[PDB]
Formats: sequence, structure tokens, C-alpha cells
Amino acid sequence: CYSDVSVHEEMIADRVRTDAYRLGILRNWAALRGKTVLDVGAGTGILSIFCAQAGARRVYAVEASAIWQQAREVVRFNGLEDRVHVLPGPVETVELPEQVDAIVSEWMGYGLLHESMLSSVLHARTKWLKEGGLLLPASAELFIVPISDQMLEWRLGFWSQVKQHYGVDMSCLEGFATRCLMGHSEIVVQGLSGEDVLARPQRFAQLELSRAGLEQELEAGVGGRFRCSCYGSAPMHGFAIWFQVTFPGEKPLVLSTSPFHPATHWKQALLYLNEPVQVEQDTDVSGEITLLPPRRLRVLLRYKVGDQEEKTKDFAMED
Ligand SMILES: Cc1ccc2c(c1)[C@@H](c1ccc(F)cc1)N(C(=O)c1ccc(Br)o1)CC(=O)N2
Ligand SMILES: Nc1ncnc2c1ncn2[C@@H]1O[C@H](CSCC[C@H](N)C(=O)O)[C@@H](O)[C@H]1O
Repeated sequence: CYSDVSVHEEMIADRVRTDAYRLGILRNWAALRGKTVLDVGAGTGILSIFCAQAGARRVYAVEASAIWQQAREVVRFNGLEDRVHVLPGPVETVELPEQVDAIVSEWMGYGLLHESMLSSVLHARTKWLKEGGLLLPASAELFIVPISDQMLEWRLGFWSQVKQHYGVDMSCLEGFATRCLMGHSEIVVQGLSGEDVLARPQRFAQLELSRAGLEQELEAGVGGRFRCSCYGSAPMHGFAIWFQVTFPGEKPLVLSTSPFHPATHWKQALLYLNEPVQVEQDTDVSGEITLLPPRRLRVLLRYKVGDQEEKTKDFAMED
């Protein structure tokens, strides 16, 4: 259980994630006080306990993986076993004695595990949430922007620096490094900063989690067109995608994974072009992006940089 503890350690050590959930939940104290909550995928149980601190009478903490033992332990240890009930197994088959006033979950991320988690939360909403019940978070939004990855630039430049240190010219391996690091069709999860961002980020989709038939909409695919204009001269390496989610308040609380906001464990998802393309101030960058489900979540991208012809590059997540 090494990667098992590391995953839960990583989440809890993310103060942006954890304070956002804590405040997001607490700020609904008036709607939660004395009410019932389902925590879908409770993990170590911290979100369920946040709900109790907000005043919930009963929280059902449903967890499919072995970490539920630790959740049971943490709740019992905090003396909340009367108010938080840890239930092992998948949410799709759990039996609650009542329908709930609110659902909390932390389903977001990049890959098949997270897609499966949203589906499970939507299954639970339809099955167990009362009409007009609270969803925490309630919505998500997806953003895209052209980027220049400084770390990648260094790695691509590395082979040209070997001569200076060891008297052997390996500059000829730039082509090789580029093909290997950029020519694949995988999504790369990497943390960027604001200076990597080459234009204004564009929202390309919104997911309102209360909508019935969202499961159906997701299966078709989520996304849309985008357009933007670059800020200055740079080697454009591709696009970054990220999300935010919103907790209703009475101003809503936003948990964001943007490169301009504090770093989170989610980082951003990078879509590299096959090789770098030079952009300038006012270079138009436009395209269409679609995220959809051999069991793979495909990212379909068609884009145009400047006067270049439109190009397709499709990526995938097999997990
Ligand atoms: C079609 C679909 C279905 C479920 C679904 C996704 C996409 C998205 C998603 C992630 C976060 C959100 F706030 C919203 C959506 N997910 C992705 O992997 C993803 C996003 C960008 C790239 Br690149 O990949 C998995 C997920 O958490 N949920
Ligand atoms: N169908 C399902 N039913 C119940 N739990 C699930 C599930 N699919 C995944 N999970 C669990 O959901 C968790 C997501 S990790 C989030 C953990 C916790 N809510 C926290 O915020 O700290 C994992 O621990 C995983 O085992």
C-alpha cells in the first residue's frame, strides 16, 4: 500500500484543494445544518468530517477501495461514528436508508479513473439525491490556451550543450529529442506557471452537474471551438488544458487549477504539437477540442496557428 498512502498523502497535503473543499462545504452550513450528506468516494473521510463540522446530522461516507478501513478509523478516532457512517463498496450498489439532502465528491482529474468517478457521482445523484439537493461542487468548466513550456525547451536544448561540457557534439540529437518528447499522442500532466501562457485562456466547456442527461452528453463528447491572440514572440509547444469547479455560496467559491493560480496536485494537462511553432504578438490561434470516451478517453484536437494550414492531432488516455 505504498502508492496507496502516497495518493491520499498528496491530496491532503494539497492545501488549495483541501481548504477549497473545507470552505466550500462550511459556507453551506445553513443548507447543511441538520441535513444528510452522501460523500461519494470518501477516501480517508476528511470531506465527510468537513460536512459534520458544517453541521450535517448524518453523513454517508461511501468508499470502494481498502482506504475505507482508514476512514472508519479516522471517524471513530474523532468520535463522529454516530454522525458519519463509513460504508464499504461501490456507490452504484450501496443501500442507504434514506435519500440525501446533499452529495459531496472529489471526482476531477485527467484519465479513465476520473471519468469513471464522475459517472459514479452522476449515478449517485440520480439514485439518491432529493430534488433540489445540493451538489458540492455543482459545476465544472474547462479551459484551453497555447503554451510555451520552459522545462521542455530546456530538455530540447540539452543536446546542444553537451559539447561545452564533454567535448562531444550531440546537437544532432535535437530532432530525436523532439520526436520523442513531442511526437507522441499522449496527454502529459505537468505544472506550468503564468509565464508559460501565450494568450488569454478560453473556456471551451461547462458542465452543470444537476442536469439529467449529462451522462448522455458526456458520451457524445464535451468541448467546443476556441480562438485567441498571442501576447508576444515565443516557441509555442502546444496547448494546456485545465479545469475549475464551483461550490455554491452568497458568492460561489471557485477551486481552480489554472497556471496563474496557486499550484495544485492536478497540475495541468498538456497537448504537445509534433514540433515547436514560432508565434508573435497578435498571432491568431484557433481550433476545436473534444473530450470523449480499446477503453480510452480520446482528446480530439483540430487547430490553426497563424498562417499555417489547419492540423489535426488526437491524443488519448488509456490509463
Ligand atoms: C468526456 C468527459 C467525461 C468525464 C470527464 C471528462 C471528460 C474530463 C473532465 C475533467 C475535469 C472536469 F472539470 C470536467 C471534465 N476528464 C478528463 O480526463 C480530461 C479533462 C481534460 C482532459 Br485532456 O482530460 C475526466 C473527468 O474527470 N471527467
Ligand atoms: N464507484 C465508486 N464508489 C465508491 N467509491 C469510489 C468509486 N470509485 C472510486 N471510488 C473511490 O473514490 C476515491 C476518490 S479519492 C477522494 C478521496 C476523498 N473523498 C477525499 O477527498 O480525500 C478513492 O478513494 C476511490 O477508491
